[PDB]
Amino acid sequence: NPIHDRTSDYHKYLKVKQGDSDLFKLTVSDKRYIWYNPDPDERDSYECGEIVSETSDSFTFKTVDGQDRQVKKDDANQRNPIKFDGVEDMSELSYLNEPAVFHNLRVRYNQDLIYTYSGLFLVAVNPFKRIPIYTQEMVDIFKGRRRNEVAPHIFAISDVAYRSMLDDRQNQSLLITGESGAGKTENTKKVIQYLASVAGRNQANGSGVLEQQILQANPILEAFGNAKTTRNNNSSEFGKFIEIQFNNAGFISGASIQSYLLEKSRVVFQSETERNYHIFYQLLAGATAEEKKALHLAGPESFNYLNQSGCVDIKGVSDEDEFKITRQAMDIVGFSQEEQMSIFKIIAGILHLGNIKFEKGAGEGAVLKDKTALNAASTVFGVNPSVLEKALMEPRILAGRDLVAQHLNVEKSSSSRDALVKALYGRLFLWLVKKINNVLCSERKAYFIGVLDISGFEIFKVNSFEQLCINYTNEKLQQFFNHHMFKVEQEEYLKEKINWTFIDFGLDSQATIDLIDGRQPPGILALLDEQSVFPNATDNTLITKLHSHFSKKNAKYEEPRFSKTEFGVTHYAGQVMYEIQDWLEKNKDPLQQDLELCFKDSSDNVVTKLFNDPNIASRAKKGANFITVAAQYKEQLASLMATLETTNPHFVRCIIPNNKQLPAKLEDKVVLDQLRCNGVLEGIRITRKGFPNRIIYADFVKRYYLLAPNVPRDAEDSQKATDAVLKHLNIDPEQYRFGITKIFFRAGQLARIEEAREQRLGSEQTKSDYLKRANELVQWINDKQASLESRDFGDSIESVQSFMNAHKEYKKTEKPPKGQEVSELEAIYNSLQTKLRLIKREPFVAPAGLTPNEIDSTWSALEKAEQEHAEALRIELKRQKKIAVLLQKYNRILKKLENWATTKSVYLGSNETGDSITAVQAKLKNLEAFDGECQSLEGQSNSDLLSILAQLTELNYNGVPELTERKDTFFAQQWTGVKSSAETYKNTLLAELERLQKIEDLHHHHHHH
Amino acid sequence: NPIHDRTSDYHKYLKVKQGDSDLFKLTVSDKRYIWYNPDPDERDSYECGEIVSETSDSFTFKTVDGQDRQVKKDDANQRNPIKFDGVEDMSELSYLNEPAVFHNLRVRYNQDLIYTYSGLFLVAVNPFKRIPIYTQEMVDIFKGRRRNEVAPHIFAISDVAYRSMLDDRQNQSLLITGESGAGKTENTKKVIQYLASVAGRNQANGSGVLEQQILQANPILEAFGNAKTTRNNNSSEFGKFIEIQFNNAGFISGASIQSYLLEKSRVVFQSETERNYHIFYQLLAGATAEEKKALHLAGPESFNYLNQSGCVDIKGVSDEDEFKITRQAMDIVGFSQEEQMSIFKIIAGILHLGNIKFEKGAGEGAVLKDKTALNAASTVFGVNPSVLEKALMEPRILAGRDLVAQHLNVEKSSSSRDALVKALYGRLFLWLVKKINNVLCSERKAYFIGVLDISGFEIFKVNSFEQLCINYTNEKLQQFFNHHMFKVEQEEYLKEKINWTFIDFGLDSQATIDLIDGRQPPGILALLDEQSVFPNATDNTLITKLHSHFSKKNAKYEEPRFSKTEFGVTHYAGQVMYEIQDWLEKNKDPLQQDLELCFKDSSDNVVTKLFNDPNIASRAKKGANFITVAAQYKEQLASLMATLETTNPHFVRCIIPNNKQLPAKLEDKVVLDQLRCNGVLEGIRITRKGFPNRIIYADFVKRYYLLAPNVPRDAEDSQKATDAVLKHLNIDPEQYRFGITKIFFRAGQLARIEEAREQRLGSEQTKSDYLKRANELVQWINDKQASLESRDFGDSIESVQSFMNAHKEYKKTEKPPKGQEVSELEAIYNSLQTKLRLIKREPFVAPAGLTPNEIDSTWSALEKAEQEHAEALRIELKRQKKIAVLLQKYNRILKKLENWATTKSVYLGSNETGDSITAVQAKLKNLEAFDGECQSLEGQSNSDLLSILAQLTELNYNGVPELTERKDTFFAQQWTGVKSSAETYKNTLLAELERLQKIEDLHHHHHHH
Ligand SMILES: Nc1ncnc2c1ncn2[C@@H]1O[C@H](COP(=O)(O)OP(=O)(O)O)[C@@H](O)[C@H]1O
Ligand SMILES: [Mg+2]
Ligand SMILES: [Mg+2]
Repeated sequence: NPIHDRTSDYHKYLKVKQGDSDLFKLTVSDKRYIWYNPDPDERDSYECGEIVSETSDSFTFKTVDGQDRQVKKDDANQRNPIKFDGVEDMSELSYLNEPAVFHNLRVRYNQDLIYTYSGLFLVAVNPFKRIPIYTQEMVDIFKGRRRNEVAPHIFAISDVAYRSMLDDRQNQSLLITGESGAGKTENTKKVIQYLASVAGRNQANGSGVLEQQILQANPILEAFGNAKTTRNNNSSEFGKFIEIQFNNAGFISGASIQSYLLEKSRVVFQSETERNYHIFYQLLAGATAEEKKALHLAGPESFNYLNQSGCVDIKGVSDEDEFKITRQAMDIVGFSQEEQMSIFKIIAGILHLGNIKFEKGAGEGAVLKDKTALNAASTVFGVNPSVLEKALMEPRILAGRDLVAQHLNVEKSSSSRDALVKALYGRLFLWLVKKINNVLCSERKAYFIGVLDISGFEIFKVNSFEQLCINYTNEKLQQFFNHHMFKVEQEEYLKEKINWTFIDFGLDSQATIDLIDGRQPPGILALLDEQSVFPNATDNTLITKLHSHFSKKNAKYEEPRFSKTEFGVTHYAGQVMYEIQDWLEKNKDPLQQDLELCFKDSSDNVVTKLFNDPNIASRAKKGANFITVAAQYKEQLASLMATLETTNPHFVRCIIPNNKQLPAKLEDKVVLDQLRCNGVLEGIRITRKGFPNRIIYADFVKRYYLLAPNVPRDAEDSQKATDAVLKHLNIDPEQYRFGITKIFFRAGQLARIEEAREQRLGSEQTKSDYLKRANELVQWINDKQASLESRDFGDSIESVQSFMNAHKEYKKTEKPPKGQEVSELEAIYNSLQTKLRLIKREPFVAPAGLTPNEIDSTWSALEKAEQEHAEALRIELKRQKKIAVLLQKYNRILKKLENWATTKSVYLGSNETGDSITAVQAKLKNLEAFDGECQSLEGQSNSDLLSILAQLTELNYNGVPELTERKDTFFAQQWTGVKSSAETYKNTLLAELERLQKIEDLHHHHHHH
Repeated sequence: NPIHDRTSDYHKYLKVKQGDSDLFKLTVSDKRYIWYNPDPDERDSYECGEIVSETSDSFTFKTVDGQDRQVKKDDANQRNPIKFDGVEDMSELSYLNEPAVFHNLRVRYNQDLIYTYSGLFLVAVNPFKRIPIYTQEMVDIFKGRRRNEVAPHIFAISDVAYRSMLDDRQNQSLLITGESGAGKTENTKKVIQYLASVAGRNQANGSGVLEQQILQANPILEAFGNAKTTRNNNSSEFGKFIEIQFNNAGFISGASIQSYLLEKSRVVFQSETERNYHIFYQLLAGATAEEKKALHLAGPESFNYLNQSGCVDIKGVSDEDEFKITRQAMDIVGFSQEEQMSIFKIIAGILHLGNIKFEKGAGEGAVLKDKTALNAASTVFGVNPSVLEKALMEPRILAGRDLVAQHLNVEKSSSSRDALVKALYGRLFLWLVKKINNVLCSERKAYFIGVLDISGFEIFKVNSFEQLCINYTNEKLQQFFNHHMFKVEQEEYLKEKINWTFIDFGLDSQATIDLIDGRQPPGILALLDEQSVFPNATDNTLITKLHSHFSKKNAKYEEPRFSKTEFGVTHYAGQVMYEIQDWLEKNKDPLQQDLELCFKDSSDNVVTKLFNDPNIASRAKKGANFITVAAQYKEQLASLMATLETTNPHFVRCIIPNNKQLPAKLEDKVVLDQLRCNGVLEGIRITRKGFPNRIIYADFVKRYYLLAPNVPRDAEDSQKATDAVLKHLNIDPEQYRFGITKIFFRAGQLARIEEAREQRLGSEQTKSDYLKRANELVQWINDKQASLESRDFGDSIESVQSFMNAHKEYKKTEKPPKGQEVSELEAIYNSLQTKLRLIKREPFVAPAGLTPNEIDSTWSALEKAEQEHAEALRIELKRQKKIAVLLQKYNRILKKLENWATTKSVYLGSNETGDSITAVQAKLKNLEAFDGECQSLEGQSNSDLLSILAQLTELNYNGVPELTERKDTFFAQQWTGVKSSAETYKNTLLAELERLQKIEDLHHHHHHH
């Protein structure tokens, strides 16, 4: 059950990658967008702009670029809310418009999700690269699962088809259409792969080989009906309706194949760059030396029918390999070696017949001055070259009741040949289908599931008769789908008992169908049949009859105002201009009776059977002039339609992402056009009209319960819980209906409800972010103010200035950003308060100080603290400076006395030279001039030192102590040391005067002696 | 014998479309053309023109309009004469020009002849289409044949080399070089195909196993070493040297292989349009569903290494078919099933590593959010995703002396991963190779022929290190060639005994070689090895070092003025600018050691060998250091040149016809360039120096005998005959040299001679056209004259007048033409004489009658007959109308008479009022007045007419008798009528009177009564 496991490959390749979260907080954006085209030029180009504002009935938006535009709500293409991105079914989109539909497709495509539903439709966009979603594991995941129980997938459509066959005992059909290269044939194989798998009986020697034969039939038909073209390297050049037959118990019992419009013209002509049918290249490449010589085979390089396109290989294909694969298929299906060799002989013959050169000769008739080709053809075909040569250039025409030989010229003889080839090829292809059916088809069958694999409407620059046939066929399928849609859609409205009925519908295709295949009056196909049987008549006598029958007489017809070879009918997908050129002959598909007679006698089993069995060599039977081509097709389609009408249909629409076969390249012009012609968009325009969104009450409540007062997500009465929400959101009661199991919504209503939920959660996310930002801001202010209220500033002149320098910094750098925030939060606050006003919710009541008013006051306070901090600094610089002048003075005074305490230390400590009372004592008159100055130099200095100290003290200068000490230490030291020194100078210089008074009088005692 | 049978395949596919008459019938034109540049713009584009008239200094030629340009005879490029077109060997051309060499190559390529010789070279142009020349029948044609015995072919070179081996007991080598997609690999396959046919042990017990393997090794290497590029869908991204080993007897006994410069960068990156190596695509496409969910495989575009170019497929190739072929081939060679899954797991891992997405981490380093890839990679590789995650993002460096892990920024995280991938790829390839060599190689080999499949000189927009390795290699090889060419050239002159000395021309091949691999002084590689091991050395540091070592010094080196990151070296093929970016990293080729450890401990058998076996994981350790990539290469090239110099070599040059991989489009610009670089044009420049053209004597005479008087096609003495032709044509004996077996000529000489053969044949033809036109002319002139001289111009005016108008027409229609012819045959005769003088032979002398001078006279005579003719006509019309007037006069006369007689015949037939003798005899007088005039008319008239008859007889009017009779009748018819008739009237009047006067007489008797 990998269905439930985000890691399984089923989730990896078939489910939209989610962020694995169910709760909330997943939506961080809730804006409303609108899809618009910048330049009204490119209608398919789209941009989405944010809805700026809206009026009573008209939005106004901001183009992704700049300028604003306005549109009336009526034409507005609103973008669906993000939850709708990637929905598995377009029907789940609330806003149902073209760019919306395309957007969802893009979203899924960029994730490699290629299958998506759209109502009854399974849309499948070609990925142009292999994606691993077709493994056996994937197959097993889809068994018995229901359409809405698993992701979109070709396998899901197949299983539902199968279960319905069983559970309803009714036939089913898978109608797969779309452009060339869109992926029809690949999905068609997948459908059959799935069926062979879940309903094929195992072994038992012969019961399980059947499943092998069915699957192997396609390889065969593909080789002969497929070719490389500018649009597809493996283009299908024929319609195909496979029918898988089942028995009562539900097991595969057989299958039959139906072929349509095989483009035979490709066998003789290829547009540059294309290739002929695959077998041609497969044979010339895979053949063996014997086979090559026996068939006179050469190389592509040497065959007209194979060497005019300048292309003989295909990207990634080995024609050698293919041949073997094709041979193997024929083996399993039961083709005998005889038959195969006969088949490859015809392919060989056709090649040679194209190498027959018809030159002009004497008589301006037609000659064949060479036989190589002719002989080679004849040899493999099994017919004498003489008759063939005759039947080619001189066919025997019947003039009355007697036949006489004619002589075609060159170009008329060439065509005759071209027609034998086209005839030979068409009949061989039919033989194969017939042969295959003989082995696989069971005459009696309980039920069957058919798969129609054919192109949708074709509209080239030149549309011929082949084009009218296919567009006619799609007119019928489209009508068949319109009838089924309105059927299945009405049964939905009854099941749920919703009283609603359509009144629009989409103008039927009946009128156009008739303009083409009408009886009375005669349609385009009737006339062409009439105009192609009346003797002398050409293309120009045909269109003329058409103009006169329809121009200005039928609304679906048109006679071009600038051409007389074309005419146009208005099909579902738009008007197509058909070129009348060659229609008469195309509807006649002519082959010389002589050529039939010739090959009618071929010695080959298969060849002779191609010209003898009327069920293959001729059309129906009128009783004179066999049914025409157009008449034959009309009959086949009539048959196909009658079969489909006895089945329960399933529609798969294939889309090509671009015209360059590129992966990862979804182009809007290309996609949108396809969606405007395949019915997908017409389908949405129709259902959009009623109640397109249907949700099962419980699922509704599980998601929107929180929009109503007290309902639980798992409310026990879902229907009543749903009414609660609808009422509370005051939704317009006309916008919905209470179905039996689901709640119905008109277009846009669901989106509006989903927007409400986004607005809600957005409302709370904003509320949340604001609180976080409001706090982070208040906090920042509280912290800065704290810092600014401090008064440290430290203590020097450079210290305070570094703080003044910081404050200038925080005002230029930090303040501004914090200021923006204040006014930005106020903006947010008011927006939220207003948003909450609508949204029908309680007003916002913020915490203590997170109101825009309180944040304003809180900010005014920080501004007031910023100033007081500023004033505090200037005043502290004043002080700090004063302190520096007083400190300088102090230091100076001491640096003074200190120096004097050394200068005068050289005075006291420095004596004289000479003993007596002249050079000794008669000098100490200076000492009295000394201690007279060093008694004032103290009384004046210490007086200043103190006066300075008191001041510093008055400036609460915490540094006074160490000052007063350095001072006190000085005086009680250096100063006294030298102050006392003056003793050993006044006492020692009066002591040596003892020996100048005592030893002085020994020479004074001579005046007595 | 296919060789001599103008209807066999050999002659249809390998021989120019010849003829069967060596006699005289193939050279109708004798005009000498020249090769010029229509627009001086393109140097390699040419146009041929006619030679006006040379001078004893230069030429003069007419373009393809009337732009007669003149060119220095010593500069001109003459076009060889038709006989040289298609020669199997370029050296047989006389005029050796570039446009001349190209023309020959083109004449042959246009007939699908892709092989041509040029000296020792075998030139092979890619045909881009299949040509039936490689079948076993073709193979058989070459056994024991000499290069000159059969047509040019890759098979001839192969056999010659194989004979030389067995004959000389000497090893051989075939060197195949050329641009990408030139066809090097295809021809290498042929050489081997062929060697297996002539030397493979037929097919004994298990003998036909070795060769079965030697062949199977290719699919293997090509699967891992080839890829689709803009130039080749199967480009070999590596060079190789195959060695086919044979025993004593010539039996193949083994094979060895060697790879060179495998471009590892491709595994992680590819340009728009290109693909990664083939296996990546083969695996994803050919893996069985189990293998797919064992290696975690997915589609091509799901892998980064595979979805960056936009291309995932190849024309005509099926990656699943190829994968099967690769596996199948691996079995034949020996890879056990185990090994094979090991190889695919590594290929798978590399792919997975590519998806590991690194992204900006929580900080600045890198982190890995999604672990899917990483885990997948680890799973197949067999390693702990735990350590793998660390080794990639947090590698342990050895900073200091410890192991301090790191954290690389997202950018450097991816590089390391890109480094691991490349290391992983290079080692696997190198491993596959050794494994193949284990099975095929044998140390006991009697001899060997080695085939070198490698690219030629590369010169791209941006050239890097790899380009240098390749251009250096081609420097050696081109020097190896020149040594072998000099050696062989003197051999031809010595034998044959011609005294001639050539130069050695190799004086700068060493100059370029040394500038690159030089040691002292150090060459670019020496400075890169050094710089590569200098701390902090950067790319811009190496470019600067390179500049101060060679810029403005070594004449082969060059410093661009604009680019700072580029530098240029002059190679053999031209200046090559090399970008320095990344060289230091390339030469070092690092790989985080932690990433070595993580894998060293791999659980996988193969992975282990790749990281543990030093023979694979390492370049080679000198112990003290490792060998740089440059050194490693240097030694491998050395080993190769070593082997190649122990062999007799054969050189093949592949050329690509254009840059669009299309057939039938040989383009001058493209081809010439290659011829100019691969050494072919050079060789021709040198070969042009001595004596290029050398013809066998008897062969020369057999063709140019007619040039020398009386020399027979045969001659017992071919030399004397040759001389008699050279002397007679007067030729400078410095322009040739008598060899012993053949005669040698200098460039341009054999052509001049052939131009003389042309001119004689032309003369002879002119001389024939002349007579055919002269004889016809005179025979015509002669007849008009005999015509004009006739004088029978009929009889009335009309007759003569018609001849006058006929003479008028003649002079305006039939004459002018014959006039020019007269004067044009003169010019032809004059010119013819001038020419006959230069060819050196007898002057022309026309038969009696024919010749300008005699023709003039014959025409003068006609011019006279014309004038005498007109005069005769003039004088005859005079006589004719002169006769007309007389004829009129004559008739008028007879008319009067007739109409008169008729009137006087009525009168003579009635007598109604003659009743009176008076009225009657009076009426008889009127009858006498009648006989009066009737007489004077019968006389005058007959006299007039008679005078007219005499006048006519003077004009020789032969119609006289016829006129007379007419006359003599009247006067015996009508005239004698009236005359007699007159009497009837008279004989009645006479009577009615006579028989009345009788009454009147007897009645007159009334006189009495
Ligand atoms: N589902 C797919 N997965 C991979 N390739 C696809 C798928 N569908 C289509 N393609 C590609 O488109 C090509 C055309 O598809 P096809 O079915 O042939 O187109 P149609 O049938 O409409 O003409 C394929 O052959 C293939 O290359
Ligand atoms: Mg199809
Ligand atoms: Mg190659």
